[PDB]
Amino acid sequence: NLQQFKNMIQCAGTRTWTAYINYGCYCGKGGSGTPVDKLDRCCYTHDHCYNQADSIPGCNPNIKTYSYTCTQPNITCTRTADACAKFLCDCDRTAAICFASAPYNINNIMISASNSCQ
Amino acid sequence: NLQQFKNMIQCAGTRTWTAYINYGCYCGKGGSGTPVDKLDRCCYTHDHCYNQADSIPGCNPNIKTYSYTCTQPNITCTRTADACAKFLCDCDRTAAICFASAPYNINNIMISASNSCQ
Amino acid sequence: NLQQFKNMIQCAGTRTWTAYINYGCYCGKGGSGTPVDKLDRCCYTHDHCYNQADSIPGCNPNIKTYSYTCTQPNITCTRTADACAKFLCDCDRTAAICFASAPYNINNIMISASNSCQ
Repeated sequence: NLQQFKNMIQCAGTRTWTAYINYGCYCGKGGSGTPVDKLDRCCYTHDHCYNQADSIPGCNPNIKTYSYTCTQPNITCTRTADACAKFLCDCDRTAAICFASAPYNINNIMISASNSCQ
Repeated sequence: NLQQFKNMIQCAGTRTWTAYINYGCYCGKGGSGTPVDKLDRCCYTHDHCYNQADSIPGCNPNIKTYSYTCTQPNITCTRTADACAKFLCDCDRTAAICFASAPYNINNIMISASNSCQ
Repeated sequence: NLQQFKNMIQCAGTRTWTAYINYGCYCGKGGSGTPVDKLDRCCYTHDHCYNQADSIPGCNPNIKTYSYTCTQPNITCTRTADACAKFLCDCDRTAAICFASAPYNINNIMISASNSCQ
């Protein structure tokens, strides 16, 4: 669930989800070219993870509500039996954590239409 | 199995399992508050891993014996078919390795009853 | 399969597959003793991964063709339904990445018959 992903982002990081709305070539809806940096790389992975989520029966990355807990700054995906829930929570936990450890290059905000994402 | 987690600890790390019995808010039985450091986080994760293991048919974190090998300092989980054995060996390997890479803040030994695990 | 692992290496790293053909105690066929360094550990792990892959029905590490994409330097395993394909692509992607982040100690090329791999 996207609303759970948004909360996981501020759980694990200092920056919120809005910070990543327009970053690099892959953070946001869509992606072209090669990821410009580690952060963009994070979004690249998460992006493929969601894509893959569809391959799971009754699994929609945006709809699916899973189980998780946040112990600022720790995220725990508690689902075991529900494979779709488990898979999806992992994608998001991965991204949130990746987003936090990665540096934020403001130099790479709004480069989408540049020769950077060709 | 717990005796296996113990050996994994000294396999991958320098410090033995006794070193962690009294660390931070989550190393050892129970756990409350925010983990104080990376090591305590390691214990926090491992702790939730065991809890998640119960959700596996015929799976008890303490008595379940799996297959693993130690080529000090390397740990290899051999189980593939046995989902419980596999899951558990992984929990432990994750922790044993995490413990090894994590710094040991002696300042964080015996703080469980302090305002830090509040 | 092996041709896909070879290409994954060039994808994720600077050095190609031939670079590791003769490295440490585990890179290349066989392997005995303690991995001498980070990179060697990589091969050690990957090697155990291929071994474990045989425990999957209709799964041969060298023959199995999986689905993956490379966006230098990024690798994505796209398999979800095909457990064997998925497992194997992971082994390789893991190795390719481990190989790229690990330092290359030319001092550890051709030491297989020395006292170091005992």
